[PDB]
Amino acid sequence: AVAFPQNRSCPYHPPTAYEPLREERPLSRVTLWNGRQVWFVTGHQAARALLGDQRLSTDSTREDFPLPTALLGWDDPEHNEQRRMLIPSFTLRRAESMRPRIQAIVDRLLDDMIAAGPSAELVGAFALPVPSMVICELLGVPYGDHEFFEEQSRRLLRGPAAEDIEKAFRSLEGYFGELIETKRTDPGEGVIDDLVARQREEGRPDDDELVQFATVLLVAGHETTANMISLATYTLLEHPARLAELRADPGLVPAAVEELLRFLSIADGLVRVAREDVPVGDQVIRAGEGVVFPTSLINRDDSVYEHPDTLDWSRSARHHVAFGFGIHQCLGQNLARIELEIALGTLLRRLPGLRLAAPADRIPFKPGDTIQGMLELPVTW
Ligand code: HEM
Repeated sequence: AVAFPQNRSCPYHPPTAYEPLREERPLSRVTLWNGRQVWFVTGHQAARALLGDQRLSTDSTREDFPLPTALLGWDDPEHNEQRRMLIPSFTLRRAESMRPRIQAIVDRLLDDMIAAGPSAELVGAFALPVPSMVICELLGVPYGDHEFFEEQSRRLLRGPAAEDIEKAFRSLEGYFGELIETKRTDPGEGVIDDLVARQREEGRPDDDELVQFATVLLVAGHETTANMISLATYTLLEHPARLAELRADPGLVPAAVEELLRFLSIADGLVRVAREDVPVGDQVIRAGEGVVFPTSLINRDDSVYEHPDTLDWSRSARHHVAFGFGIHQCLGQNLARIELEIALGTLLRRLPGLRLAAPADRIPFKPGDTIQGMLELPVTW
């Protein structure tokens, strides 16, 4: 009987206690804090089929939803209508168009970090601000508000008190309300403009719903990307031969981003409840049963990935579930991939001497029940 969720022992490996469940495919079981048993999807093929099944729910308002302690929560057709409105802002072409803006953001934060001193706390100096500044550009927040937006987005993650997190949420919701007005009578480019055009053309996203979309995109897009920058950098520094390959051939960085997404799987333990019976081979997930998708184990299914517990830039990470799959699959994945390519590739290019400025086991990382990644990352160069 294995308790879920558990803390990682090593920032870049799945929790040690899950290792015996990896052989039990496609479905195993884990126990939540209150003794409730839930299904634990260990099979890659099964995880992909299940994450496409409308009989699983993300609606945390259901009495039967598993407590391990808007888009998400929404079942279709509401959910489908929300996604339809946002998908066009998140195409591959729209991500590729953002490259020069992302490069400028990354370059400015590295210039400032290098100027300030010979060492840095990389999470606060780089990993945290890159994605909130990209989301700033994505939403079309005007230049003069960039500092305000970065400051409030940081407060929403770093707090420290629950009061700071709440005041930041209210400040951003209030700001998004004002900006929708500003952009109606002074249209620019970005997701808010895209959704203002949709509202005039279709009446579809009302102002309250547009504000919720902006808040969701920031929350979905900020910490995940920041933790991938921080944990990827720590993982690379702890694998000198793998890091050396990327320094030698910058052309490897896009494939390395996929392999790091697979190997790190920071959005770990996706949760669903079955609304109706769902069969998986000769097993049946009954209506009301919890279903947990341990991203990190699914991405290490050795039926799909040879030597799955090793970092390998040459062994295909294609079809990984780091961005989820099916109904709720990450809307930002095209944008996230380019942010990571530019952030990690530019860091590696500019700072070839980059190294940890503390022993690896004194560097704090997130506990098991949240998005995985580094809290701090002291580096020198
Ligand atoms: C490396 C960075 C990221 C990772 C690892 C990641 C991972 C994920 C995962 C696993 C989900 C599905 C959750 C589930 O099925 O329960 C998801 C959903 C989502 N992501 Fe991402 N994400 C990243 C970056 C972004 C960015 C940059 C944005 C927006 C700018 C974004 C917006 C979203 C949205 C809006 C959803 C919900 C889609 C829906 O519910 O229909 N994410 N993300």
